[PDB]
Amino acid sequence: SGFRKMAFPSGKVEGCMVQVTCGTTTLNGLWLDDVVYCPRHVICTSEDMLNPNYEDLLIRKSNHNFLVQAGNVQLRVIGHSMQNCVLKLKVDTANPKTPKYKFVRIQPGQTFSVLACYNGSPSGVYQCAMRPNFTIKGSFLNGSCGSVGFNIDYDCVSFCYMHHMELPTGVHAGTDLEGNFYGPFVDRQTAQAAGTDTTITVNVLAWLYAAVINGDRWFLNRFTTTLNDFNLVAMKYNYEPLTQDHVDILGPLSAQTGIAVLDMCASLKELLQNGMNGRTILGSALLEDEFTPFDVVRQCSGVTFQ
Amino acid sequence: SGFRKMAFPSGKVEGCMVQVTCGTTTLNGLWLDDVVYCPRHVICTSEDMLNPNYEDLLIRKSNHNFLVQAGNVQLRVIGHSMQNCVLKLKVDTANPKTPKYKFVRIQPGQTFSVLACYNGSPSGVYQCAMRPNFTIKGSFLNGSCGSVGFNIDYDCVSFCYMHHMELPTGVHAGTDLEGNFYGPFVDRQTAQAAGTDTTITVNVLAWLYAAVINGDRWFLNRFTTTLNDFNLVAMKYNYEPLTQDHVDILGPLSAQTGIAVLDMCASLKELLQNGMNGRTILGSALLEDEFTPFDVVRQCSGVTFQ
Ligand SMILES: *[C@@](O)(c1nc2c(F)cccc2s1)[C@H](C[C@@H]1CCNC1=O)NC(=O)[C@@H]1[C@@H]2[C@H](CN1C(=O)[C@@H](NC(=O)C(F)(F)F)C(C)(C)C)C2(C)C
Ligand SMILES: *[C@@](O)(c1nc2c(F)cccc2s1)[C@H](C[C@@H]1CCNC1=O)NC(=O)[C@@H]1[C@@H]2[C@H](CN1C(=O)[C@@H](NC(=O)C(F)(F)F)C(C)(C)C)C2(C)C
Repeated sequence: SGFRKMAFPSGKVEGCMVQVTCGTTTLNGLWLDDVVYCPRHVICTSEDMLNPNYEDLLIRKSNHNFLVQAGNVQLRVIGHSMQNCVLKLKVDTANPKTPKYKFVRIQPGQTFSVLACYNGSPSGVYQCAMRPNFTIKGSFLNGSCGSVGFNIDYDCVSFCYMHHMELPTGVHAGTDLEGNFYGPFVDRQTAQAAGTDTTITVNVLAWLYAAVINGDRWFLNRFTTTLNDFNLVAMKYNYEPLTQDHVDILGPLSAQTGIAVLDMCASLKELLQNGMNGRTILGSALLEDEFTPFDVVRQCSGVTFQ
Repeated sequence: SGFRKMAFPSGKVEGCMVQVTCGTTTLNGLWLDDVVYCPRHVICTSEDMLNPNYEDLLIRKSNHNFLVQAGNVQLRVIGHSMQNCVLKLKVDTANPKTPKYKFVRIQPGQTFSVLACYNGSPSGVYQCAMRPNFTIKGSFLNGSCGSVGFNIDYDCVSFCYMHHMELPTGVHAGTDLEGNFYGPFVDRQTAQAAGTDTTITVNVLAWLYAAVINGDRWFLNRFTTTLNDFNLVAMKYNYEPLTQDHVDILGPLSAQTGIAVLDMCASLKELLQNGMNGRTILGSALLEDEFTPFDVVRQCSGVTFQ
């Protein structure tokens, strides 16, 4: 028992991190097989960042201008191209620690671990959600760019995020590994703000199931509700609509605890209308929405990797 | 900017995890050089656990009775001894992935990462505090025993915790790596409960500094206080006394933000007496006490390892 914000083991991803330098800009890169992936703004100076023309800056560079280091070792670059907001540097050495991997684009509400890095070295790991407004609530400093987010399935690392920038209110924005941004952000120092965020309703419900599994059951009431009535209430508290797919995805947890999803929905509705009245759930005073149904199952059933 | 519960990168520790089986009991072990460390209760049956005589169970075993596996590979045991509540199995193969390491015993209030494992494989990693009452607030299931907690300093892994048991209220208890328990717990299924816990005052103060660093400054008042007056108030809200050593340890953060420790103490005193009045600090509705001063600095200044 116990329930924590748990990150995936970071080892397989630690073995892929390198430092990429172009002039006086240094940031992190991800070395898979014989390719290094990093943010394209590695090619920018201080003066380039209001409105850079990346294609123009890139044509002016050749292979040798890119200093890639893996620990003590410099990797010789032998090719370079740009894909969306990412740069791919072909190198002459395949990374022997490359794990089985894929590139995926996640959906809003999905969680992943971030391996925060500086100078190609790891600072730490933490779990995050892709927010409905396409930001993440990260912890990133200058030099964190090229840090990645990922999920693990048995032996396979799915890379879903590469870090690029910080937006107003200290939230974060970045790309998939093909260099396409999550949300309408661009990689230039210009005025940009995330839209209003919302609560990821299905995740709140998954965490309420986790609470029942851990014996924290005071908020369960004796009612049910329809999906329609529930969704009218949720909408007023800035909660995402719950879809039938969300209901289906909650099925394992429902089946395990014996509590129908629509009954849990009646219990959440009461929480939203009445507040928690100074009580906690799993040690928390606020409803948490950064655990997915799958995150709850893996934690509570002891799913392992590697 | 941003502030998260960040765990150390787990790779160096992932490379040391193995599975130890003795009869039908399987749990996790830590393979450093040519020695495997695991909880001694690996030698127990179901019927042994109310009141086991470990020394008696152990004399009945020989080397070959211990099945140690590292992935696909079985490690041949060539010696065994017991140290306090830990078993040391000498094996014929040195772990080539052994990092530089030490065994340390931490003090109450200190944080560390836990690499939760089942069958010698990692489930996830999370940050924890050794509580004043010598429990940790973990997330552990059956089979998690032998999971370890650690800190990293540059390249050196300091192992401070090995997991043994779960106590009432779903908190956790375990040993240092010489097999001595934190707190007055014993490794037998008998009635045991942790004493009343308290809040780790110095950590709450470190997290308040983190909030100011991140621009969350609404709770700062215009007063100071003496250490004595502060400690009388803290005592009533079940906060640990703040010592002069705690004040000294907070010095970097104080110096960075420009806020004297005793002024931050005046601000915390107001929080304890008046509550937070429905506001959050760094997204939290409760005061957090599982970040140390060092955890705050490393996160906010981007300290890396490996
Ligand atoms: C990233 O680590 C790095 N970016 C550069 C760089 F452009 C040149 C040299 C070295 C580095 S490292 C960095 C991560 C940020 C810094 C603070 N927290 C982070 O997450 N990214 C940026 O600095 C980034 C790059 C230029 C401006 N950037 C921003 O993050 C800015 N944000 C925006 O302008 C906004 F998002 F639009 F709001 C900033 C600096 C926070 C104001 C570019 C987007 C290319
Ligand atoms: C641990 O993973 C394992 N212990 C055994 C074992 F003894 C025999 C075979 C296999 C395993 S695996 C396990 C971790 C626990 C289980 C639930 N959450 C955890 O953190 N430890 C125990 O089961 C442990 C061992 C016997 C009884 N144990 C307890 O944790 C019990 N607690 C207590 O009796 C109390 F702490 F005193 F309260 C239990 C099972 C939670 C009631 C012993 C202490 C040797």
